Amino acid sequence: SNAMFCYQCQETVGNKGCTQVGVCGKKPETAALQDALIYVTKGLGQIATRLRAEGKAVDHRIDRLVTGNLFATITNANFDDDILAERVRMTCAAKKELAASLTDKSGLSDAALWEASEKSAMLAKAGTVGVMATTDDDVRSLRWLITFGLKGMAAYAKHADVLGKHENSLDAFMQEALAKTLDDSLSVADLVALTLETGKFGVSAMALLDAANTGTYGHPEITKVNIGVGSNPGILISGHDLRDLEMLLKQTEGTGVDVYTHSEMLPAHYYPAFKKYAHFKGNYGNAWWKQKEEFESFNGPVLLTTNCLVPPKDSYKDRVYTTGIVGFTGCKHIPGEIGEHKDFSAIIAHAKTCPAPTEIESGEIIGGFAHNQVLALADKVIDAVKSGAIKKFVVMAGCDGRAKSRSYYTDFAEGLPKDTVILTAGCAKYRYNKLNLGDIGGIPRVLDAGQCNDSYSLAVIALKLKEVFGLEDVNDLPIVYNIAWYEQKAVIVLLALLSLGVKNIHLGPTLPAFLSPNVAKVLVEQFNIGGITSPQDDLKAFF
Ligand code: SF4
Repeated sequence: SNAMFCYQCQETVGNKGCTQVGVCGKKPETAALQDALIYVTKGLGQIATRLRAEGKAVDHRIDRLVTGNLFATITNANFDDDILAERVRMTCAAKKELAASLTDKSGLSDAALWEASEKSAMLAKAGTVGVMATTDDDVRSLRWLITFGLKGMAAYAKHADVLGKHENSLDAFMQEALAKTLDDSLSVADLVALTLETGKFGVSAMALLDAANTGTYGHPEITKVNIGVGSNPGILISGHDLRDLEMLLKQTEGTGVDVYTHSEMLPAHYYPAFKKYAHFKGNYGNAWWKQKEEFESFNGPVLLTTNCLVPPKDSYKDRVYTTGIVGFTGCKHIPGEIGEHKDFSAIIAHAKTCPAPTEIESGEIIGGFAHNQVLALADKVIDAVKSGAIKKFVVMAGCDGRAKSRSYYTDFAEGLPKDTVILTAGCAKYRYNKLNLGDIGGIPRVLDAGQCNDSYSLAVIALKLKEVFGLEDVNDLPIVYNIAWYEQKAVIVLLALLSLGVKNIHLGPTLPAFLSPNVAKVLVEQFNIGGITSPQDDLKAFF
């Protein structure tokens, strides 16, 4: 008997499932608490959906509980059992109160009705409500594909909410879709439909977050980002939340403490508002998975605004600070998941007692090619395609990870002919954004649109090109998709692209373990999804 079962990320054991301990470090009781939390969140979703159908209000506090719950269970987000158990209690309390408001309680699921306050009872329940609770391979596969897409959607929705933007249709959809994943009456056809609908609301969530980010901090613009370091004490901010950065920059003004970004905070440099803080230094290091080395050499405190946090080495654990829904037992936490004032005074004081960062590399990288910036360059991009200067774009967006096989993405990028342009977003970029790939007529051969959510900009750009060229099908553009995935945000990006009609996506370095043979067949037959082989073979075959 397995102590746990989790298969939601690319690194799952054997591309089958983590059954003893997660490759990410997630322990079985942590995994169990997350399974219980997801179950009661789906129950809450049913109750909220039923209230809306009865014409009754559902407060936005409930929406926030749902998004925080989903995000807390995303890969590398929260390993803190005390926090996870308390989210289970809060969810049980909330859904019991909401159910009291229903006129008709008929048909409420066990997830809607079940509750526990004792951790032991949560762990026992978890054992019978995990992935394996669904017997049927295709229904199971689609339920979990949808659930994972919803987690990614919720993450993006939550960042938009932190910045003051929320849409009732989006929160209502997430809650309804969660509930549908426990409805045994839905057919495989119903669940394939729901998968595509999930992709559509993925686009909606990304659009909302794009509007929130750009509306608050300006549209990204071309930017040179220093990757070397200064000589002052610093704080390294990681994850994705731009509001946390704004507060940190404001509070470090005049202190003598510099602020550096890491992994998915790199794109903050591209926003005009952040360029007005003189102590906002560069981007330090590479993608999340190198952090045991890079957080050590940074020397100063590190703030995780979201995933990915890897279980920290004892050498720097005392200077790791979590915030939002991030957690790790024994790491200091700065409270807040709604963009409210956060007091960074302790992290600033801590930074002053640490050495300045140890430099890993020097120079700069260029980015800021999000939708406004690229549409401003559209005529020139179009002219370069028409003249043959740009023969192909390769979308290499997505999420990086530890696997040795990901050398493929570096080698593929290096081996591309010099008449191609790489479009990127998300930490997948680190496999090739430190190479020297040049330019085509002044256009850099790597165009970084931003965070994984800024894959939205890549879709907007592709749709603009489709319009200008007068094409009937987006797939007739000279674009190859060679996307790397790791966790559930990458999953929603993939579903979003499928909902937009993008075919021929090459996904890697492996295909998700949660795709059953029949579900994978639908994706191949209707969307021509494929995987990777060697970089040299694919450099021939993909073109
Ligand atoms: S999040 Fe990934 S590595 Fe961690 S337990 Fe789940 S499948 Fe395994």
